[PDB]
Amino acid sequence: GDIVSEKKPATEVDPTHFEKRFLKRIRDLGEGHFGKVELCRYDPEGDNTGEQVAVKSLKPHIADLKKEIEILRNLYHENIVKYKGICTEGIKLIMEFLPSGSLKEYLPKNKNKINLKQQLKYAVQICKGMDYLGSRQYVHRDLAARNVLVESEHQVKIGDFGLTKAIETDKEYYTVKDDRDSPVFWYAPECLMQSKFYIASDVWSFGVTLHELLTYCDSDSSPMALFLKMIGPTHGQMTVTRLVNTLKEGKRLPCPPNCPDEVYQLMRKCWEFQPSNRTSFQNLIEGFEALLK
Ligand SMILES: C[C@@H](O)c1nc2cnc3[nH]ccc3c2n1[C@H]1CC[C@H](CC#N)CC1
Repeated sequence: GDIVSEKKPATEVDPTHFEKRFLKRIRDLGEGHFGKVELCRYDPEGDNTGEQVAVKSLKPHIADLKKEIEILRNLYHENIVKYKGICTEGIKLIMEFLPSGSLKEYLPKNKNKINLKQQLKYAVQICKGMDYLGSRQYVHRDLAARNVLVESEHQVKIGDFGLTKAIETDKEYYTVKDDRDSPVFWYAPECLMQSKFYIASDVWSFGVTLHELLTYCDSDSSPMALFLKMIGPTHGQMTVTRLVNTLKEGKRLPCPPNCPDEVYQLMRKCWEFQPSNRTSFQNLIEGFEALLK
């Protein structure tokens, strides 16, 4: 008799689903090698009132971004950037937008407001985020100031997980294959030499990130700048080897100006050449807390 259609089942609204047609690009926020993040307004009413979100997509790998999304989705911590959702057909990760941006952007513009005490609190907060990540059996592999987002003058959050990887149960490390675009000047020796990644490797990276925090992410003070000073800036493809050598010799980044030795000693506990000799995120927390009392 009559044209048979399907009975429409009552459609809910998934608050973690962002319709592409309503996601309006405002501007670029930053990139990785294969990923990029844009500021957008999710503006379903079309009057520029919608919330601002950070949208992560692939540069023209889908499986790695899906993995990153599964990681972020199930991380619940105040020092971890918030998952808001996804936008699907292909996929985009939707996160909270932090207007102060990363430490690289915020620190140089707010030096006057940010004293050693606030920096130690950030450092504490970065350790708590990382420790949490470590308890989820993840290694981050990209801990640097550019990935530490400023929520407020009193709060930072780890704001990217493009390189994050689970470590198998009953295993101490993750062996990486693709290492082309490694942040070598943030990387522990075991990473630079054997492509192995421990939680301890992230402790090393934190030391370098802490050093960035302490130099207010000044570009002329970056671990890359300073390292290319110690080893030479014109070794091309021998750079990494020259790096591993220097580190073998016991050379590390120098103490930041106006950084008390006691803070610098916690930093150097991070840069123990052997992973088993490095401090842990919880000991760093205890250390920093000690300095704040
Ligand atoms: C300015 C830039 O550092 C920045 N501002 C942000 C505000 N909210 C955000 N939410 C998620 C990222 C993010 C933000 N990012 C960058 C953080 C690192 C990221 C690295 C990659 N890909 C690129 C965006």
